[PDB]
Amino acid sequence: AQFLDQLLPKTAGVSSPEQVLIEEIKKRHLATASGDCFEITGKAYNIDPLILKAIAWNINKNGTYDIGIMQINSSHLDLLSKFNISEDDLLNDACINISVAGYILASNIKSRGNTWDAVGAYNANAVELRRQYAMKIYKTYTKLKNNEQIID
Repeated sequence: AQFLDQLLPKTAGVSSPEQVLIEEIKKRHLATASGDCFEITGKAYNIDPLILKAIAWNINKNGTYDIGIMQINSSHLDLLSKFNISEDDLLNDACINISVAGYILASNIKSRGNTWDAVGAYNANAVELRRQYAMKIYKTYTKLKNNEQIID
């Protein structure tokens, strides 16, 4: 179909993003207390870890801003406070940041389908900016996948 309607590679999502986030944050608080995050998150939310990496390796127009390694949009902070995830946690713990990004993408997949449109929505006028963003991620993704196939 159109790009935004084609399927994300090796990515199914989960039926309940919220339930997974709760479990993931628990596991990461314990691991910090017990004294690769892209892989852990990709497996927990059934997202290809290279899509997460592609997002990592790439103030907004509407006045929101981006936070930490996965550039979590500030519009999520209010929802995240209900999970006891603060802005400071997103800034000082890359693994929590990535688990949250997984949650957001997974929500997008539940909402839009497991298509490039779900990745476009991660950033977000709207339709075209989603497309440009998804295309950026798609390009980095293919490079990361290509490289990975060679060295495996």
